[PDB]
Amino acid sequence: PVDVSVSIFINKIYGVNTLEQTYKVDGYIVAQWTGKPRKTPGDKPLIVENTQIERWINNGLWVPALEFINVVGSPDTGNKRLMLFPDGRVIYNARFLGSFSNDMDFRLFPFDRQQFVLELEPFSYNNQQLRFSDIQVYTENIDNEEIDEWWIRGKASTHISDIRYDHLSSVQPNQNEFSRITVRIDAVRNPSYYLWSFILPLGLIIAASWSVFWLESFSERLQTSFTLMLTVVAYAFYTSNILPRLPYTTVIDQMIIAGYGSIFAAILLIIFAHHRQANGVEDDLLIQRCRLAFPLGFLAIGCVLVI
Amino acid sequence: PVDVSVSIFINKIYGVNTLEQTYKVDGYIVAQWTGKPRKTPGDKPLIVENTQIERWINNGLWVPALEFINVVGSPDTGNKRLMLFPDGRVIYNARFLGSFSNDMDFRLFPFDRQQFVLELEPFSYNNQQLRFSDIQVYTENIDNEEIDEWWIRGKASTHISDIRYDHLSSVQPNQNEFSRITVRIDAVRNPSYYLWSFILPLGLIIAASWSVFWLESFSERLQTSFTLMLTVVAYAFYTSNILPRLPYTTVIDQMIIAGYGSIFAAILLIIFAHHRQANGVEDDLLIQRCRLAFPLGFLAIGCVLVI
Amino acid sequence: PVDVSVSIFINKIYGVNTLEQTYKVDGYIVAQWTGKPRKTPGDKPLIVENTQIERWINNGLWVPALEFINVVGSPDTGNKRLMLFPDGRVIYNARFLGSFSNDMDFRLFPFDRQQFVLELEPFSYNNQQLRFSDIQVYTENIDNEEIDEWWIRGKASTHISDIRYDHLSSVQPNQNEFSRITVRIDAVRNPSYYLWSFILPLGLIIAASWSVFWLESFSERLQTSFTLMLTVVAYAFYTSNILPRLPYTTVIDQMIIAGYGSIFAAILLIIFAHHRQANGVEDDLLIQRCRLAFPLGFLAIGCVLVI
Amino acid sequence: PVDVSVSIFINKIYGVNTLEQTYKVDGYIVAQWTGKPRKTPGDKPLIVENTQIERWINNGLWVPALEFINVVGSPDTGNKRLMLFPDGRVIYNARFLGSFSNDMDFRLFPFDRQQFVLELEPFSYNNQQLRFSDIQVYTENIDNEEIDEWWIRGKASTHISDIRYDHLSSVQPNQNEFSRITVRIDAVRNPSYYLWSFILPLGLIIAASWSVFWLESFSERLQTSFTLMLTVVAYAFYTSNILPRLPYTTVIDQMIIAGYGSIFAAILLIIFAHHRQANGVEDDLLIQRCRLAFPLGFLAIGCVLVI
Amino acid sequence: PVDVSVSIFINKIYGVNTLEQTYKVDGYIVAQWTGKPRKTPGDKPLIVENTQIERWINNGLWVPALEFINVVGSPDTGNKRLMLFPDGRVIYNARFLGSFSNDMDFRLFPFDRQQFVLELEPFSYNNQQLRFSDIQVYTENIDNEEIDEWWIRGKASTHISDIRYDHLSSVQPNQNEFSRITVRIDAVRNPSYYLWSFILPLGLIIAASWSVFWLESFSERLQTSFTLMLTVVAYAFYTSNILPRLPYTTVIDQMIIAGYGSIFAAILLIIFAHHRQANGVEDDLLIQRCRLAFPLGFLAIGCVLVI
Ligand code: NA
Ligand code: NA
Ligand code: NA
Ligand code: NA
Repeated sequence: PVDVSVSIFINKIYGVNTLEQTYKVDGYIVAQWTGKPRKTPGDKPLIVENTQIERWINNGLWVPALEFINVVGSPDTGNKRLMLFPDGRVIYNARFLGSFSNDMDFRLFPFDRQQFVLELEPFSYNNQQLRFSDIQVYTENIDNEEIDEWWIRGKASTHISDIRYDHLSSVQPNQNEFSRITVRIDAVRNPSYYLWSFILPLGLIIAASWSVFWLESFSERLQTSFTLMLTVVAYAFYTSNILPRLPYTTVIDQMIIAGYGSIFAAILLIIFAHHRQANGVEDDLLIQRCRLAFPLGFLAIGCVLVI
Repeated sequence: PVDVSVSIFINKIYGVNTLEQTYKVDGYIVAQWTGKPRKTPGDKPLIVENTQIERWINNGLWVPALEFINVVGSPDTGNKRLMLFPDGRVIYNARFLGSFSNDMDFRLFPFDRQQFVLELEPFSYNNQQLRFSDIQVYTENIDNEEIDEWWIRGKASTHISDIRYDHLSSVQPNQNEFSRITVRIDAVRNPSYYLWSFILPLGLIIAASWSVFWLESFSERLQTSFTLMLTVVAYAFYTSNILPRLPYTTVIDQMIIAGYGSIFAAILLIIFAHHRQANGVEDDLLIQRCRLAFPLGFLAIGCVLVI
Repeated sequence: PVDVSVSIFINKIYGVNTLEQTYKVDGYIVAQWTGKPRKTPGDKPLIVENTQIERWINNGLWVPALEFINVVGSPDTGNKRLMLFPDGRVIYNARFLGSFSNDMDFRLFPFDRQQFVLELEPFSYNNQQLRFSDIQVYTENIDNEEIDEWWIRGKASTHISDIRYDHLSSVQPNQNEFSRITVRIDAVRNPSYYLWSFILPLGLIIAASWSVFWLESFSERLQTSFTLMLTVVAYAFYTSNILPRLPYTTVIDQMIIAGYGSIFAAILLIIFAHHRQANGVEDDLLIQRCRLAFPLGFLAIGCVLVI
Repeated sequence: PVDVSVSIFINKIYGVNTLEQTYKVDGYIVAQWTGKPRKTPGDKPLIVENTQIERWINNGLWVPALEFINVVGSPDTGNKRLMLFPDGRVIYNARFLGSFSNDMDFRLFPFDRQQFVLELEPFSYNNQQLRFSDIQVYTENIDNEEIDEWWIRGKASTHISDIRYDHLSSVQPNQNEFSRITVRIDAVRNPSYYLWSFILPLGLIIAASWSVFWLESFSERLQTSFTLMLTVVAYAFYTSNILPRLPYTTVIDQMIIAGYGSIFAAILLIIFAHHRQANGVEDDLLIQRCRLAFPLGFLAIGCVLVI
Repeated sequence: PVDVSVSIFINKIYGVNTLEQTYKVDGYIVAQWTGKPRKTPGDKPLIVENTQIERWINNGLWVPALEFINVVGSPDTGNKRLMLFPDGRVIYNARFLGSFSNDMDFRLFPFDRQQFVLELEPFSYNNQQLRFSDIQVYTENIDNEEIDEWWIRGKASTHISDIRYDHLSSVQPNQNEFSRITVRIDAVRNPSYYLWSFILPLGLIIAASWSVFWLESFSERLQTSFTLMLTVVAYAFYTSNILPRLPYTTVIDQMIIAGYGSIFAAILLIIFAHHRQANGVEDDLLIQRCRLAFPLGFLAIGCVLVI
């Protein structure tokens, strides 16, 4: 086989699309293998820039096509390099930018722990014709974390495995196993803005909706509950415009549903309080002392739903 | 004719545009036919990478252009492969990404059952010069369904048919029939988020609008109805920003129209109740006992409109 | 001159941009002319696929450049074909997708009748060197109309005319007239969603704003009118997010302006009713019986503005 | 030097981006110069289509690169033409589409008067090697103005000037002056939709906020003022979604600020009216007769801010 | 080594993406080095336009690839120039447009001071084979500042440094140091629109929420506080649509949180005032005189949070 050493430099990770489960990765890829010796002009190694590699390819130089498995479409290739040492080894350097797909479980959204995966594999050559010797990912771009949306934690996990394709045994007797490189970069979301601007106003609004049982008349309680329901709808429409459009509920979504249920239960209990009188001579006083049990029940509901 | 075996690998299906009735499909396409034998260098088969296939094409190698019938514009072709076995058979491998168009009936939106169709056909060669032998679509990318917007159900349906073009008989005597491959991938929408965040708050809001007949004064009922109508407008504007912009009504749209009609009928009945008095000495009491018939009538309306 | 027969196939029409007055058309274009006879390899006609037409062009084969006059920018050309019959005639087949511009009067928006125009003309050759013999547009893609945003009505109108350019007489003595093909495809908008979700809630909201004169106190009428004005602003912001951003008013826009004027006139008449008393001893009763003339006046205003 | 006559045809002007201060222009550019005579095949002039001009360029034909100075990025070049007359003169025709940048003062937004500028200049050749003889811009596409967002007024102003670059004197002794063509196309915005849907509802809402001093109780005036402030916030959010995102205030922005100040001053004066009583025995009657001076003061403020 | 003088012209800076921490820069880049003398045709220097530089590159002319380090993806290269003087020196001129990445601290958003950085470096050649002699950035495009979103202050700071790569010592003994050019362009945001349309209505709304303690009844104070909370939610949703989507709080965000806390504290103090009575015979008068201490406490909170 042919041994290839891979070095991957990460410049930035951005553009996390939540519905598409994709994200953009910009950086360099370095590939280095060894072939038959050639006589470069002079003792110095010969460097081939962009748009001159194809001349060497047409002349007969061997170079493999290293695609990304999880990239969506084609990467945006910048400058590309091919440096030909006279002892025999060839170094390929290129710059890429593309949308890379992964699973990215977005449940528990403000406190996510999702890793970014770059999968690399030769497009054509199997384990018997092309092996990956080692990969050292240099994700050295680590900076201050308070201005970063994604907190890159730890170091990039690198692994080399063999991938066997079951359909390729129809045309190939024993050589259908491909060498693959997988890169794991674990990241944590910056939770400060969401916690300070979405979770806390939800708590204040839900306590405001708790505050309806301190009124003295049934009519005032009813119109107060309707205005509170309008407030919750307005805040739901406010948070829908900012939060990602993932196809399932997050903590903020369940908190909004909980506030909806709190207002509906408040309406039901105040109506049942008003009409518990036998002939209209009783007062709605015994059951309306749930002002110190409605928030405790809501806190129990929250403690159940968080855990 | 020339026999071509097609293998299609599906990597991901995403980007379902509802107004345009299109969707994105990313994956590989494998084509395999047989020609005259050639002497490859050595006993091993010769592999042609990207941007070297055109040299073989200009030299005289025959390769057909397999377009997608329902793709919109041009697919985003990634790496492409041409592997030339010495016994005679040629394997073409390429990666595509493009927007594929279909019918995609979006009535009954949260509980959709819509299939994704990939239609393939040679661009130039008819049934007498190019036949498709068989297709085996490997849509093996099946994962956990609770984090997927689209639930890919079952297995991909594959069929090979002959398509006859009526206009081509003006220039061709008897050979105007083209071979086509059609692929069906049935999917079901993930209904949990819509059911938990849109259907249930609609029910709570509609029950809140039912709650106006439990008030005691005509004026309070009127201002309560106006605040409720504002709530329904706010929630309609909330759901318009999230739901797709399809050109017809879904279940949520008819539920919003039903809430509009409920509030308008409530206004009409409370006004007619207030002025049913002959000289202002009667009380609005007989007709205002529709507090237990307005929701039953609405439930009958819902049972009629759902079925 | 040289005679060219054109066949245009329409696959889909979509992406109607209202502010830009453009729309996307995807389909095929077929051109067929006749030249000097050539000896194709064998008795069968020779077919030239994509990226091999340029070799024949450089070798000396004549082929004209048929641009679209009203396309914006460049069309997205898919696969292209050139089939060379041995008797002499050449058939050019290509697939296009681009944004085509037209007038598209969007007044009376829900009940529009706007035609989609494709204009075709040789880029270089005039009437004396290139004539269009006939065009038969095959817009055969006609389906069920209840799931289509645009109802394609009738058949495509085809016409061939000569276009004379006045500036080209400065360099050319008598040959400055170009042959042009114009295609008309008339379409009608699907009006069901707009009529059921925008026109009807406007009528319900305007009748609700009519309902303020049935109150009994001046203060209640004032706060009711202010809440109704907030409702109209909310619904205006709701319909602005969905309706197209054309630079002039549609029926919904004039209906919103009419509701604005209704609420303002209601405020003015209730204030003038309250202060028509000489010393505060009169009652606001004679002029407040406009509860059955304010909607009739609004209906007259609507009947005037619709016609 | 070499004389070049330029003819520019404007097809459409659209896509005015206000924050970026750019706009899209689609049309043709014609360039015509004269060189040494050549023997075309036959007496007829030889026409070079697209993708064959580069063959003539490589063979030795001289053609200059005419860039647009104010275009952003690269124009989207459609079909290009090169027609070679046998007497010696060469005509270059090409189609362009790109984003052109200008100043475009967007103060006084509904009644704007902004011109669209296309600047043209050779990329390489100075005044001593390439001169522009004359330009005649054919902006003949003039149509009915009631369906056009931008009213193209008058005729295109054309001027040819010499541009001297001060840095190029470091490498060039006396030849650093470049010939430039500047085109002015003055346009007026269509003000009907903004005036009918934004200015008039602002006036109605501001008169509604004027209407609070006709109430009889301090509490009713306070809650009415708070509901009016909510109405103004809602309308501000309504107009923010539609109006352009220019970095400074327009007439609508100052009108919204004026309404904000009107409601705040109303709150301050009603509170100061309620507590001007010495011991609560006086009535808030002398200062509350500003119902006919608050709108006059606002009209004076408007007359000052408009002029 | 080889000395290269760089001249960079800035045409416009726009498109500041806050979440991506990128921005667009359009302009020219001039590179000038010296090589072996060549015999140009005639005494005049020979100019190579676009799409003819590759012919000289294939023939053997040396030209380096100067990439931008911080550009995202590939720049949109317009026309490119190569002018070959006969004494030996070569001038390379090209036009670029791309998204350049930087840190761009967006804390204290309306009064930002952020610099735009362009980093330039040869793609292949180190300090021993390619040195940058000097750079003179001509950012001469300075205009009136009242219509500019970004106020370009001062002059562009230029610096040339050597960058040493630690990984390249594995293949290179002593030559792993690269020459880099860094350009600083400091800019100040235009703060007038934000200060006049966001900060001032926040102050008016917060003073309106201060105004609740001047009411006379506990119920009126409660419903007034709920309407005020709805107003704050509406204004929060209004400012979320316009302000950038940076992942942390700005001054407007903390002001909105402060208004939320003010309304919640007002609700808590009025409820505690109502129920401080021993048997309902006391009046809520001693603690309700915080009408002149609630705004002073808020002003102290603002003075603490601003500093
Ligand atoms: Na609202
Ligand atoms: Na919105
Ligand atoms: Na929006
Ligand atoms: Na209210």
